[PDB]
Amino acid sequence: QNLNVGLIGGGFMGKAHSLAYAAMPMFFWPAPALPVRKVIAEANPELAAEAARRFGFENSTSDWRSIIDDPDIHVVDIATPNHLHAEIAIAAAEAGKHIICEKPLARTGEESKAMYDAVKDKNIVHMVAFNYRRTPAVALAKKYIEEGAIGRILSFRGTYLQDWSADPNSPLSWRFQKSIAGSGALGDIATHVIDMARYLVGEFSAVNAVLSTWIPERPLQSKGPVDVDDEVMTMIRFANGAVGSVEATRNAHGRNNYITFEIHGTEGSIVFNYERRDELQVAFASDQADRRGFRTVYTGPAHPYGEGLWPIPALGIGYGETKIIEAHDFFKAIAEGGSVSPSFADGYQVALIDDAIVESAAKESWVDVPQI
Amino acid sequence: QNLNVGLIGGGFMGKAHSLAYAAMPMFFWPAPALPVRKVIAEANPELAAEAARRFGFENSTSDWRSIIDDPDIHVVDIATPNHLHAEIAIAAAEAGKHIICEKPLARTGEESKAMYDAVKDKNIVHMVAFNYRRTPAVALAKKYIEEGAIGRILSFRGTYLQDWSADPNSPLSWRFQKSIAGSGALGDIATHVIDMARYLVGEFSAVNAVLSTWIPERPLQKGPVDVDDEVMTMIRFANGAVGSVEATRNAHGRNNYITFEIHGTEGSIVFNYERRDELQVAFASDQADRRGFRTVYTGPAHPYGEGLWPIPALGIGYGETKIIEAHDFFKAIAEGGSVSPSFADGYQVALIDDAIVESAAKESWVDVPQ
Amino acid sequence: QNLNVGLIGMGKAHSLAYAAMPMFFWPAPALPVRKVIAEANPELAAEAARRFGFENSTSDWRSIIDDPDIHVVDIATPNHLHAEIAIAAAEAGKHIICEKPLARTGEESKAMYDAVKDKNIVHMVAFNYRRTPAVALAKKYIEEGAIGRILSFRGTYLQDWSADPNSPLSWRFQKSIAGSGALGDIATHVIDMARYLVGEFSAVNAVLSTWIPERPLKGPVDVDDEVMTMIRFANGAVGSVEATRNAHGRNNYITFEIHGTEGSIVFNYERRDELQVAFASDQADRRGFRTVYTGPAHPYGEGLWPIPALGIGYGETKIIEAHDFFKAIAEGGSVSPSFADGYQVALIDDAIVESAAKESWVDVPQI
Amino acid sequence: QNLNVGLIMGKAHSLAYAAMPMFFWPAPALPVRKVIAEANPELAAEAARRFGFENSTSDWRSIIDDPDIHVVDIATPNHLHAEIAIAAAEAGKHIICEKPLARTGEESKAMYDAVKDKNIVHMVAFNYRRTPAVALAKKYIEEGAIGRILSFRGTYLQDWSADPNSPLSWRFQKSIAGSGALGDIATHVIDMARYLVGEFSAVNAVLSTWIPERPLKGPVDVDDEVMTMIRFANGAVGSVEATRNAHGRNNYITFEIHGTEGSIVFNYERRDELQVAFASDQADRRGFRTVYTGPAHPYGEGLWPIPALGIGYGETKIIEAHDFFKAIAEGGSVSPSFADGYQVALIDDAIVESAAKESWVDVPQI
Ligand SMILES: O[C@@H]1[C@@H](O)[C@@H]2OC[C@@H](O2)[C@H]1O
Ligand SMILES: O[C@@H]1[C@@H](O)[C@@H]2OC[C@@H](O2)[C@H]1O
Repeated sequence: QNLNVGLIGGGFMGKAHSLAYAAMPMFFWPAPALPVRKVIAEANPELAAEAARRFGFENSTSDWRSIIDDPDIHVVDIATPNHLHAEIAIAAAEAGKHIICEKPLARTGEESKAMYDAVKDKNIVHMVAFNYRRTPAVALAKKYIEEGAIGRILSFRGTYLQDWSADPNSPLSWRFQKSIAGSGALGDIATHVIDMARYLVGEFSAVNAVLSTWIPERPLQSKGPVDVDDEVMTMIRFANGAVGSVEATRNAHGRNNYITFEIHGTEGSIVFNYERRDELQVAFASDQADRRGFRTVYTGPAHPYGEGLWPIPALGIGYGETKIIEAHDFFKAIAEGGSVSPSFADGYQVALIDDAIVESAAKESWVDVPQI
Repeated sequence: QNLNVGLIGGGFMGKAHSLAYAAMPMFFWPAPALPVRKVIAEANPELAAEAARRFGFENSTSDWRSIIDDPDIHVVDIATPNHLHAEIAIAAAEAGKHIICEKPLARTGEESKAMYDAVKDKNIVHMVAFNYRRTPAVALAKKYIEEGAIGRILSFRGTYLQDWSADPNSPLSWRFQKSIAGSGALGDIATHVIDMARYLVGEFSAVNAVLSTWIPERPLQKGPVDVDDEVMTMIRFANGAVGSVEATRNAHGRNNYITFEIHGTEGSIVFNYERRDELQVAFASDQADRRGFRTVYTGPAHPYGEGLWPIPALGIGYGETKIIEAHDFFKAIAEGGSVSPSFADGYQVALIDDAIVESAAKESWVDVPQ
Repeated sequence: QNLNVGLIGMGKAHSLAYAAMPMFFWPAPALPVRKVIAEANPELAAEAARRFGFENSTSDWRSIIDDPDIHVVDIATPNHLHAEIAIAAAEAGKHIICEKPLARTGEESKAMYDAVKDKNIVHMVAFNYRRTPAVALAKKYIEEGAIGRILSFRGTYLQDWSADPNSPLSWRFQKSIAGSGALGDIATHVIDMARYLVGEFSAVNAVLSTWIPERPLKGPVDVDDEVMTMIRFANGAVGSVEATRNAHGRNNYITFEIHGTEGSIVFNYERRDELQVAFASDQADRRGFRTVYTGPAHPYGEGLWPIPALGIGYGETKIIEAHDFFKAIAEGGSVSPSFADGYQVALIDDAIVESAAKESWVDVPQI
Repeated sequence: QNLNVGLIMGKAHSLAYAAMPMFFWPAPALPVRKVIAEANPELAAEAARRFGFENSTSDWRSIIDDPDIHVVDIATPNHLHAEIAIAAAEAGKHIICEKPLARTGEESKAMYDAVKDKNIVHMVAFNYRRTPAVALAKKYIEEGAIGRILSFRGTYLQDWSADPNSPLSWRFQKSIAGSGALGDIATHVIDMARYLVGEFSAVNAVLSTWIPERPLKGPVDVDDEVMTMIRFANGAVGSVEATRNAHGRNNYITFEIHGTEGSIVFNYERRDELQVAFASDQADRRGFRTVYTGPAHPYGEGLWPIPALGIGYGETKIIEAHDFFKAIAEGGSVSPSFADGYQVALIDDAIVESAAKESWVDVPQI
């Protein structure tokens, strides 16, 4: 089963998605379906054609509407900035195409809602690309939790710390522009952590939060106001009684892609650091008193997704393997006419949480999360 | 000069203090003053004798009033549970004695006030035992900060995570009893973190917190647990910086996990007490291609180095923190100067705690009673 | 622009490079074509072709040399067949990459060197790990004198995948086919790192070992499980290297620790995104190993991920290979870890074998 | 009872005596800082008040000749190691003795001979091997928990003498010290190997020196860095390496031990941690466990009530002391004994020769 993909957007993500479509069958064999890089769309025809040569798409187009309207495209992948996710995804749904959309699902909850509405009664597979939950080490922690190996979860600390724009001479790209992005650190990076909280712990009841802009204007390369958050911190109460906290910032010198978490359970703990993604740290309370401690577990054949990755632990998981796994699960769901997680349902829930964080920060009070 | 010490209590903080006295001048020489282990109080006379023999005091007693009524006693050291801090220090105050008291200062901010009031206007050195601040790494952090080497502080994340009581069959000690501890994690370990925040970032403007009790009853020596196992709080600092503090007793694999991460405009600092000897600092001024966290091991080139070990990583333990603390306490007495942190700092911490509890109850931002 | 490839054969790793090389490094030196692939029979070879996405397949590997429309040959066979395929491919004027170790022995390897040394072809051995961005950064550091002149060296490669005696007796455990054990399999990658970072070897003295005598199919192992050699370098530096298969808790632990006159470097491939660099010129109160995450600012970083610690995996390593290999071809220059390097290493292996025989130091036929 | 000590780096030992009973209690024997010696009567008096001795002296002889004292403790450079040890032994004095035991094994012989026939409680200060983490390794091993030992790596990397303008102290002078790194530091690793595996049967090494002249500028005549391989008497193979010219390493005493059914790793820059990987872990959760030392672990009965409250150099020597004073008050032996001390010295000479010619060299195994 060969599926033609139409990739919309050929920036950093275009390359990550193309990589996965190229590589995924080499990894997961026999593959549930073969990706075909059939057509890539970009802002103008020279870029489109150049992106296609670079990523190995057969065709190219200056209009994505060309892809939605082409009946032999089975999969629309949306790798555009956050302002185009909804319009393209709703056209794709109406055209009955299977859809993977990059995060955040959209700019607001209300806009994420329409995308969900347009998809939820169709007979298509819809996905949002929170690829980090498919880091093997994160699946491994999920396995540990679900098999009861750390007891009931008490507590969750999560972070996403970067510094790529800590320098205020960094320009005012779309990530800093509210009307395109919807939010700053919150939508761009905190959403990956929120998804991990949801996957590993469970649903959010309420949030109580603080948003900070540290660099309120930047040069307009290619002096503009930064009307989004640079940093977010929020306390969380979970439906299942767990408590927790998330912190994300663009302004943490010495932190590059420091997605982490620490889960405290009644019978153990789990710690994850994406800058060292090959590793999961786990402490079992049932260890013998003189050999109790976090053990560092390197992922490989023995761990979730091991079958289709590298032959020994620590041969090296990179960004690209997270996207290969994602694609595997997506195309598997299509091949077997099932659903995948996280879906637009998961996407819309994250957008509601985000809105509840913004709300909470304006009112400076606990705000209950709407549960879809 | 030979200052005589009246130690009240010889428990888990029995050998800690007594080591400090015994060893301080060995380390920092010439010494400001020689601590003399004069007398130690415990609850019963046999217990006290046992203690004095062990901790190498000259004398002992069962009544702590004895100590405060002796005019030979230059220094009182309070290492009792939290229910007796106040009454002893207020008495010791009147007796004109120098005081060092364990944390938390008292069970509440009302009880802490008294103690503060009782030393305010008296001409005596008063110290509260937030010893972890005097880990060299944390002094080295203070150094970089106030040097301006990491710029203006944006953010503070601090933790004190433990697991000694994570097992529910762990018995109901005083630390789990509200009326004698005052509070749980908040008092017993959060207070260490709060102080480091006050020390490295500055004063608390306001807090918004959650307290949690996971194991609500424990076997007796079963009885209820009417205190804090875990505390989560966000913070507004008086200086614009934001941050958060998190402490627990129910974190499997966390033993003495006092950490912080500070984010400045020009750099970052990371500390982990489970590896005391190290401080992580990351400078923006580094060349693009050799920029990241540098792991500095502490020794002669760092604060308090001159009177610790001759090379970095020969190793800093719990005892050294107490040695450095003693030195600074006695150097203050010797100079008729003063010391940080004092009962003013302890009182402040007790207000932050009260505001935290008040916050958790109201599920609201509370302004810290400055 | 379009070089046709003929892979013959962990053949996914190579196929990923060819698929993915132009996505990363763009403009591409030359667009690779997965044209043909050979395996031990035509069904497996047709399986391989569907999985790894080659246009065409064969069970007879001579076919691919015999084809003139090929350009590149990629030898991912076990260790007994490198030279046969290498020599044959050389005579056909074929651009070549071959896996490590170059062959079972130095002599076997000598052939391969001569076959190519004369010809008009880019030739390469598959020391991919040296193209880990962190290791390439550690070069940038050493070559600008930033660590001064190199004194000492401690490379390792500790694995544990056959530390169970019940792990079966595959080909990597037969001198017949593997040549050596840990020495040729993995120690070979560290020896190349030594050469690329400090310099040429001068003499070595070694204790080969075997902890697993028999493994199931129950037959004998007739190769080294573990090797430590001591080293004197041409430049005057000192060093030691220790590669094993029997270190429980070690998976793909490729360590090095260089000591220079103005600094140090440590590397751990298990955390390959990091290099640790300690500079003596650091203010004395803020001096120590600093942890550098590789990214755009560092070597090969312009055509990898847009931010550090987004993650480098085994694959990007091989991607950078395919980039430099094809870069050599499309220009006409030459790629470093060549058969020369393969041959030199094979000799170091021979020396090391000798050393553990003669319980003494053994100079190294520098070439 | 009160075992009066005579203390001929000096603040570490004094700390031990002062502190050791409040740690381990009921204590085995309450030490007395009774006499301290040193270069001259000024330094001695100064040192005596600092480290809280009852008396001082400028002649070490006087301490031997004083039959009120119970214990000698040598803390001088290597040149003065021998002529004190014998005298103290003849005098029938209990002994501790800063490593290395002597500038040469030649000399060390006498020191063992002098002791062993009389039933002295006698020791050499290999303090690191009583870091609780290393004790926990011994316990793991002894228990079989990592099965049989196969291989061994050990290190001592330092950088204090890594700037050439660093002064020509007594550790770069052959006649005084005897060995540089080999005997100043590499000796500690040797002791660990000997303790966690077994005896050395043969050795090969390379000595190296990177800074020949220093300010005092005189000439440096000793080994800056030493690299050696090992064959253990039980089959195991090994490596030992130490240097003074390793920028970024401060006090980096380390080992990695591969067992049949596990591995153990130690980094003294983080003494509180032992890293153990048990092969018997389930396959989806297998790897190095970082264990923080506390009550559950060895020596934990008399240290801090919580793991990671923190172990420093001092605690190391408080254990060294309580073992010794435990060995006097019950009368048995103590490892590492002068025996252990001499073996190390022999091992050290083998290494000297090993490097000398460039071939392997058996270890005269006592
Ligand atoms: O999702 C992406 C992350 O992997 C990383 O963080 C910033 C940018 O790159 C973000 O859009
Ligand atoms: O034995 C001592 C070591 O613990 C340490 O390293 C140098 C010096 O201090 C040495 O004499």
